[PDB]
Amino acid sequence: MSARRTESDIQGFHATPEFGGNLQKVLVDLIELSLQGKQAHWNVVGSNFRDLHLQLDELVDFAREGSDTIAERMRALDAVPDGRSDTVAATTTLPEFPAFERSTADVVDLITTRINATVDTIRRVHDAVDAEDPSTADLLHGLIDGLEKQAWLIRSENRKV
Amino acid sequence: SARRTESDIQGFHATPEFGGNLQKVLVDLIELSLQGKQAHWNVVGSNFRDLHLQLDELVDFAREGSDTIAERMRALDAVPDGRSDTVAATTTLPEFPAFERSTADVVDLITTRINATVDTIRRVHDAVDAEDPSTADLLHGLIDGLEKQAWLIRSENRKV
Amino acid sequence: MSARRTESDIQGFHATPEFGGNLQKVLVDLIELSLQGKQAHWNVVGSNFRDLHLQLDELVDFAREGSDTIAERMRALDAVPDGRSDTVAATTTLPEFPAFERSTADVVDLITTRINATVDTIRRVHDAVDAEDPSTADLLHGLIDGLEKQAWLIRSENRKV
Amino acid sequence: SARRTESDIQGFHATPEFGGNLQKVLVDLIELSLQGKQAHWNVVGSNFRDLHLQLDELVDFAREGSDTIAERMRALDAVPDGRSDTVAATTTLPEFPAFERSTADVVDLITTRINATVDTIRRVHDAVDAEDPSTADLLHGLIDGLEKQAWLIRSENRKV
Amino acid sequence: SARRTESDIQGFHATPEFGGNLQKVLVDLIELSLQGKQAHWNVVGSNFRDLHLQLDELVDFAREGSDTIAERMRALDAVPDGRSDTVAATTTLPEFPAFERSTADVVDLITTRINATVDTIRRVHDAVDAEDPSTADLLHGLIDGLEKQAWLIRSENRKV
Amino acid sequence: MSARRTESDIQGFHATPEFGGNLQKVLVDLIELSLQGKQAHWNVVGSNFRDLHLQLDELVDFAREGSDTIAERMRALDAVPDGRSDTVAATTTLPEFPAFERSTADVVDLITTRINATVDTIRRVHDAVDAEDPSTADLLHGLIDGLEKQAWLIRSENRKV
Amino acid sequence: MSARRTESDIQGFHATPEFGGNLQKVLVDLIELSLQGKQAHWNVVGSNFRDLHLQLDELVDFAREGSDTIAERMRALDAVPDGRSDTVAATTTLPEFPAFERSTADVVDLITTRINATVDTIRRVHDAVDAEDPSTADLLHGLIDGLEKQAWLIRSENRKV
Amino acid sequence: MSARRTESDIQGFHATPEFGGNLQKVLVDLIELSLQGKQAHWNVVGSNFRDLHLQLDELVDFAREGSDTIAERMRALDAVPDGRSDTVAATTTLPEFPAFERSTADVVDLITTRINATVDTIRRVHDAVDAEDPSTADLLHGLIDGLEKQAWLIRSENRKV
Amino acid sequence: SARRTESDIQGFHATPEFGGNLQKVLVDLIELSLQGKQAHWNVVGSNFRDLHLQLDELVDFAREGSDTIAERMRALDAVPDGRSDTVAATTTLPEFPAFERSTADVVDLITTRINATVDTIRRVHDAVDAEDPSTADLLHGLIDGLEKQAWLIRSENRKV
Amino acid sequence: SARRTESDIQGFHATPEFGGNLQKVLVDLIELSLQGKQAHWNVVGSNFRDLHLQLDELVDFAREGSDTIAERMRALDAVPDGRSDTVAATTTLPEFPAFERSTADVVDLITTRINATVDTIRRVHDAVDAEDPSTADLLHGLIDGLEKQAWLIRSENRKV
Amino acid sequence: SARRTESDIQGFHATPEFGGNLQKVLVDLIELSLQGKQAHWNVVGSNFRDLHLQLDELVDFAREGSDTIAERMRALDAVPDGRSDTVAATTTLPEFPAFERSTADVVDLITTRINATVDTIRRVHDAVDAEDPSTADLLHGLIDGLEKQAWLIRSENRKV
Amino acid sequence: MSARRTESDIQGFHATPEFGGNLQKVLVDLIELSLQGKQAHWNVVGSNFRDLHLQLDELVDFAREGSDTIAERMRALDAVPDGRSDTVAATTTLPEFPAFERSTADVVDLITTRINATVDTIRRVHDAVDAEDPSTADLLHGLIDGLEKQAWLIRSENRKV
Ligand SMILES: [Cl-]
Ligand SMILES: [Cl-]
Ligand SMILES: [Cl-]
Ligand SMILES: [Cl-]
Ligand SMILES: [Fe+2]
Ligand SMILES: [Fe+2]
Ligand SMILES: [Fe+2]
Ligand SMILES: [Fe+2]
Ligand SMILES: [Fe+2]
Ligand SMILES: [Fe+2]
Ligand SMILES: [Fe+2]
Ligand SMILES: [Fe+2]
Ligand SMILES: [Fe+2]
Ligand SMILES: [Fe+2]
Ligand SMILES: [Fe+2]
Ligand SMILES: [Fe+3]
Ligand SMILES: [Fe+3]
Ligand SMILES: [Fe+3]
Ligand SMILES: [Fe+3]
Ligand SMILES: [Fe+3]
Ligand SMILES: [Fe+3]
Ligand SMILES: [Fe+3]
Ligand SMILES: [Fe+3]
Ligand SMILES: [Fe+3]
Ligand SMILES: [Fe+3]
Ligand SMILES: [Fe+3]
Ligand SMILES: [Fe+3]
Ligand SMILES: [Mg+2]
Ligand SMILES: [Mg+2]
Ligand SMILES: [Mg+2]
Ligand SMILES: [Mg+2]
Repeated sequence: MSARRTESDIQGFHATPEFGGNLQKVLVDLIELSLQGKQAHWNVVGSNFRDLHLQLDELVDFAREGSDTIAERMRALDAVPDGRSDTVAATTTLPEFPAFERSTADVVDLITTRINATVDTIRRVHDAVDAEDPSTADLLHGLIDGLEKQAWLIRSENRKV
Repeated sequence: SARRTESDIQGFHATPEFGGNLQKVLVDLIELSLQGKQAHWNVVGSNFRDLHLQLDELVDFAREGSDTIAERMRALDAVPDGRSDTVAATTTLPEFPAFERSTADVVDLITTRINATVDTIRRVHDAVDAEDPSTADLLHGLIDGLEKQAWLIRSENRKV
Repeated sequence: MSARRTESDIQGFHATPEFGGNLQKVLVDLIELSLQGKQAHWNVVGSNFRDLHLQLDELVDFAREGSDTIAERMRALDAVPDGRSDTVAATTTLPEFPAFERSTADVVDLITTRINATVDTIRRVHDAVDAEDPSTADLLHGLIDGLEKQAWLIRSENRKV
Repeated sequence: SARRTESDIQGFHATPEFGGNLQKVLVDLIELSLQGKQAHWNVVGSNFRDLHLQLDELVDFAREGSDTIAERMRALDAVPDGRSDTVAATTTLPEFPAFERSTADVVDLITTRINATVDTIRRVHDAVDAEDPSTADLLHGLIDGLEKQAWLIRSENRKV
Repeated sequence: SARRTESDIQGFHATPEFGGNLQKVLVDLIELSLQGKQAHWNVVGSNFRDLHLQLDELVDFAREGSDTIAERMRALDAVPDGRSDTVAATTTLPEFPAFERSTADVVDLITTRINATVDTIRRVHDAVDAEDPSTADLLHGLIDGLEKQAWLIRSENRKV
Repeated sequence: MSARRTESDIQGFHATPEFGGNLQKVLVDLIELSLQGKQAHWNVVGSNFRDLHLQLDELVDFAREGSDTIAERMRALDAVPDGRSDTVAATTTLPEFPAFERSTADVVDLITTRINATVDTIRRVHDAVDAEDPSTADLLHGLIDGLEKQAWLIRSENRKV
Repeated sequence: MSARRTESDIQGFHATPEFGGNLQKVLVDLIELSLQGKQAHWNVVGSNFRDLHLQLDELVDFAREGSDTIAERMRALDAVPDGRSDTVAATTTLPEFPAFERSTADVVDLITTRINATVDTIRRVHDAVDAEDPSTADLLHGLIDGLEKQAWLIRSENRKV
Repeated sequence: MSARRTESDIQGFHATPEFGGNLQKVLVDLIELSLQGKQAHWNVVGSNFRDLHLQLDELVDFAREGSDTIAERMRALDAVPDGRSDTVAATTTLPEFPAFERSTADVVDLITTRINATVDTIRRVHDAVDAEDPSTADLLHGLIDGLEKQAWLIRSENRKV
Repeated sequence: SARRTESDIQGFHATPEFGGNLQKVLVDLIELSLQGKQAHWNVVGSNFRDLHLQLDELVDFAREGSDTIAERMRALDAVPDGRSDTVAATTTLPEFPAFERSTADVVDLITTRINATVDTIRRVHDAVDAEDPSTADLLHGLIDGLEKQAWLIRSENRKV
Repeated sequence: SARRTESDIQGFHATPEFGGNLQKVLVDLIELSLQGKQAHWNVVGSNFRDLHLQLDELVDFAREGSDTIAERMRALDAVPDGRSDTVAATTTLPEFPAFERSTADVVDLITTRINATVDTIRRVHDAVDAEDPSTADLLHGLIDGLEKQAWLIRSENRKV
Repeated sequence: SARRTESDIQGFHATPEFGGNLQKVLVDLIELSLQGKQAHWNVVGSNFRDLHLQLDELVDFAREGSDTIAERMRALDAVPDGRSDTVAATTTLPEFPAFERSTADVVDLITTRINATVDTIRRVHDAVDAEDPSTADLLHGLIDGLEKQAWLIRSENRKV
Repeated sequence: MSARRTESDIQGFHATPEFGGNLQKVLVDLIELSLQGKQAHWNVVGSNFRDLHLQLDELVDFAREGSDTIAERMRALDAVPDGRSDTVAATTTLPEFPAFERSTADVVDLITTRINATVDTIRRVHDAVDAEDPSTADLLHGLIDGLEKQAWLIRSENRKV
């Protein structure tokens, strides 16, 4: 038992209220993006429908895994996520997705904007998150990388060169 | 030759009432999935792991359910609305509470909200079936799957 | 603004005693079919042994999945299944499978008859089940379809010209 | 004690009218698969690849469907006929044109062919359902899957 | 040159006593599977899900086991009897009770049923081993797997 | 320094009308074989039903993969396949499959004959195809090999002693 | 404090020459069975061809896995296997498989006899093997079990009523 | 060869003795945690046994992959791990796991404490590791994230709310 | 005994001309794969996703192709050279341009470069076949696969 | 009815001697796995990769082995102790050295330590078999697997 | 209308000379597999594991090959003979030596055995190709795969 | 819409020309390494050929995935990769791989050097990349970690202790 600690209770790392708040911000925008992505997935029509229909689902898959990652990271650090519809609608920074069928060209522009809004939130909280807990900042890097890839894969459709 | 002569054969299109009925089912499935994840993350206490896991299975089912309904709407020329504001403003499910909740409370809460979701589907069933029996089969799969989830979750709290 | 319900306790659909009894009838015949299917699977000998040996196992798989589906549907609807050996033996409508080895030709006829009997139970309770709960009748349709396919695949061995 | 004592119990036999109704579904599903492959090979132009791929998924679904219907016929002791001459002579689908066809034309052509196939299933539905509800459920699966394919394909040409 | 020259070489035949010993194992394995499913459906209460799941794993093991024993009988030209009437009439397992049962009760009941099944295998072991060591190895696999299941289930009720 | 070609447009290999017609002949017989294979698969009854039922589906799988290979090879070489039902019926060299149920023994003989006919078409066009395009003849070799294996696996049911 | 052994060289279990010879006897019969199994698999014709064709390949798979197990067990215990064609032919106890095509019925009887012979070798050496090394006898039990199952699945074709 | 280096030997990044020491600290606590996790996995009894039994194995899987990651990172950086039992026992910071059967409630508290001790070690060395080699700090972030998730999944069992 | 008596049986070795012919194929396959990735990354515009995806499939095929040829060279005692300087200095493919390129331009560019690669293989085919028919079969697989890729890519730009 | 009447049928429980014998096997398997990983990480020199890989396969086998034994102890009401202090203080294996070691030295070292582990199992075998033949079968699997590992590792150092 | 009207159309029959040519390939492929396993078991020394593993891949390939050839014979109504006595009596491969052999010796021995097997295939190639080009393609696959194995194995002994 | 942004176009993060240049440097060395790895894979001969042959392919797999990661990260950040053969040859920092067959000992030393050169490039640009975009630095950490592991796995072959 030469280097063994003799403490009965050893407590875990606990997130500050600011840290908890910062992850909550990322969480709602990821959930909103997932909901908007599905709306777009269902209602997109027109030229190159199928590619967009499929890509939007991949976006949703990524944003859903992201939300679970962030929420469970909060839980791990003794913070409490709120992913409820009312909270998401009232607190998301994403511009509202429009109703009804939308052209593929419209959907490309709309969804690129909403991905970029989500990335902006993560980028905005990054430094404060990193200063408190570098391990969580690494989860943010995964999200930034994955989402910016989605934006490129989606926006390239509308690029005229 | 029995070949038809038309160059533009149109498909079955749903009435506004039918589309509205599927929209009702859609928002409650989306709401259930969001509440399911909330519960999944925030449940604590005796038998946490089983409940944490079962709730993810519920969410998986409700998400594929929502996709099925929304895409059935699209197939029949209806237009789904699964946006957060719409879901919040039009869902019939009792609001799930914020914060950590005990496994026993989560069992009771989620069972109620699953039953609320099944109730929506059962309420619209006959009107859906009358117009399009094929869509009612999709509703049957939902009723079956969700009622199975209700049983698997609620049994935790049963007395004898 | 809000369409949210306000009850703290919302109850699930509860099957009538009659409905429960009807599903119980299906259950015992499916279990009996599974047990007879294995008996036949072990004890068949003669011309085209292997095919029947293999097909019988597929029948047993389907009947076992079937019994679990029915029993769990009962549980979902607050009914209580009884799949115990004594109950199955005492209440199954299937003719007893004979003892010892049986020829491929005999097993074909015997098992086809027992599938037909199992399906007849499902068809007999169908309308009463459908009237109370259309979602359960759909599970019955899957059973009817899957079992009648098994009957075709098995019986065709003995069909001539 | 509840055991039935007859040595041979007969199964459910389809009437010949039922058999003929499923035969109508079968030939159109087969025709659709053959037309689907024709389109899959010969489609050219803007968004070729998506169409090429989606057409194969349609064919996969129609082939599984024709197997399902033919085997259901056999299960009920009806006898299917999926031979080329019969399919050509009795299909209700408009003929697919020869040669390379643009993606836009293929979209419209195949949507029409799918809609014709669904129409056949919808036309026989009630007579099939009246004799055998379990078979009608298979028809529901086909209606659901084909109408989904129609939506996935036609959306390419939709202007909003 | 070392080749045997007889046209038919006979295989190893089990004595009827050996066959009867394996028959004893078979009925108890089948009874256990049927009781296992009964418990799996009807268990309710604290830690429902773990028990529900573990009971299915037990049933899987007992079903594979009964197949192994019945097929070993056939390999040695014995003839198994796994029919409902025979199983009910000849199983050594205490009857499983009807109705919903609490998780605590199910734990104790099933542990007893597993232990009865293992006892049968242990009881016939030496007579089986004396005639055919290869069959005794299958019995060892069953003893090992069932006693593992007994430990996994009973641990739920263990107070320390 | 550099071996780079400087043309901005380099054309692909274009099949002659004769070559296209030869592959078209293969195509229709493969599709016809697939259709007859399914007919036999559904409608075979009698001794050893299951084996033939199963083997026929493997034949259909191979013939379907075959037809796609040939049709796509045509497309690659700027030829245009015709796999429509009317064309297949009007131009196939296979004897018509008879209607209604057929015995296992009859199905064995019938299907073996139709595979033999399909292979004969491929063998008949082989040398002309090989002369123009050796790479396409290799695809023909795969078809010949795979189909003659199917013929062996099917026909051996009826071969005595 | 410490129960650690202090030898720098600890030797493994070394089989006696007799033990090695006993496993060699098993080995040659397993290889011979594999070779005869393939011969039968290629050359069987007649009623229920496909089932026997398929089952024979499963037998060959088991016998091949068996020969590798035995040969490697020999190697583990510092014995040296001989699986060369000349040795197998010169020392196998199996009756020779006859040449050319054989009927399904004949193949059933022939192969059953050869499995019985293979198992008899294993049963003959069993007690001597078990006495020296119980762990090796367990591998023998797996072989006996798996081969006698093959014999049942094959022979049952010819068993009447 | 315009930007090509012309050096025969190009050496890799080598860890300082301090860095090597820091990774060694993480290594022994990960190994100790794996050994304690297995002890808990085997000996846990009581209410919710199965969930805990299963979760503890997932913990062990993660801690074992972690130890291999750390040890091989050491090797990559020309450092030498010591994962031997004596070294692990003499140098681990984890409180000793108690002997005998332990209740699920006890195991939850015990294992949460030991996970937290392991995380503390990683958190303690993090800044020094990051200052020398950011790529290795990222491996530490994976470990922190994964272990703190395990702690949350385990400790939630004992939480009374 | 028909057993051969030699202790050192040597294998087939390729002529310098043969090795040089396979080297020609090798550099064009490597170049195609590098250009394929360049296009995959830098393509933009209408139907980006389909082209992005198809180009990766082309690259996959060309990379396995290059490995096949280089390893066939090794089997026959030839020595491949797939180094960047060698590929750049000896490839027959027109250089792929830098920077972003439209999907329409990428279709035309990549089709030309696939055709250039096929041309190399077709040019060396007869000399390869004359020496070693087994290697010509590998060439046939390449011609078939690449010409399929050309068709799948170029069809995007087709008019009617 | 042959049904047993007992409500509480107990399972087979091991003697203290038996539990102690399995404990002996357990600590040597755990020690072998720790030494296996040490060797896996620290081996260098000629044929490094093969040895690195084989040692992981050894570790995999020893870890599943330790779990099998410890869980067999639990099934029979024995209590394993796999803690680091216990393993270090009670293992019979010669200590594996620290630091980098050549492949040739690693081969010799690991072979010795595998043989030490097999020796433990062989030493306790008869006493285990006498009490519980089913557990001896688990020991046979261990002896077989580890002796296979010894052969695969040691053959590297063999002379002719 | 283009339908042939004969009731039985005969398939392609191999001449007996063709059959005998494939028989030559078959026995050498079988001999190679048996020698491959002999080597796989008995190889010892430096780089044991790589050789042990590579020899099994060779055996896998040769076994698939012998099946391919024997089944091609059957497809064309030739009748294979793969019996031990026939293989020993008619194989052209030099006998594999008894006992343990060093990795260096095994490398050289097996390379020779592979080269002998390839020589047989190359020797019959033109006669096989003249009668049936499709069979020659199978021979090409064998030549390609075996010569790859020869390169992978012999490279171990190559000094540069 | 309480926190919702009301902007039509929200732009993504764009890499500076320096950042783009820095990723381009990493890209060419990863591509060069993949090409050299394959050259080595094909042409390596001598003692322990197979292990090296196999390890070199794993290296190539990793370097190819790396190049795609870097290139697509550039695309995501509105930078434009150049992976063309001429560019790679003219701008790589890796010493040229020699022609012809090379001994396993030679290949080990050669490839270790070239991996180390590639790692050096990534390490050289790391701080500038991290300062501008921490999410991209994390991708570099993956590359450093993965490549240094390959170097250790390859170089250990030549280590004499
Ligand atoms: Cl679980
Ligand atoms: Cl089968
Ligand atoms: Cl796609
Ligand atoms: Cl390897
Ligand atoms: Fe960082
Ligand atoms: Fe209905
Ligand atoms: Fe229905
Ligand atoms: Fe349904
Ligand atoms: Fe060829
Ligand atoms: Fe080929
Ligand atoms: Fe044993
Ligand atoms: Fe065993
Ligand atoms: Fe990371
Ligand atoms: Fe050729
Ligand atoms: Fe024993
Ligand atoms: Fe989760
Ligand atoms: Fe969807
Ligand atoms: Fe269940
Ligand atoms: Fe079918
Ligand atoms: Fe079975
Ligand atoms: Fe296709
Ligand atoms: Fe082996
Ligand atoms: Fe490792
Ligand atoms: Fe390679
Ligand atoms: Fe375990
Ligand atoms: Fe075969
Ligand atoms: Fe990519
Ligand atoms: Mg597209
Ligand atoms: Mg639980
Ligand atoms: Mg059969
Ligand atoms: Mg090696």
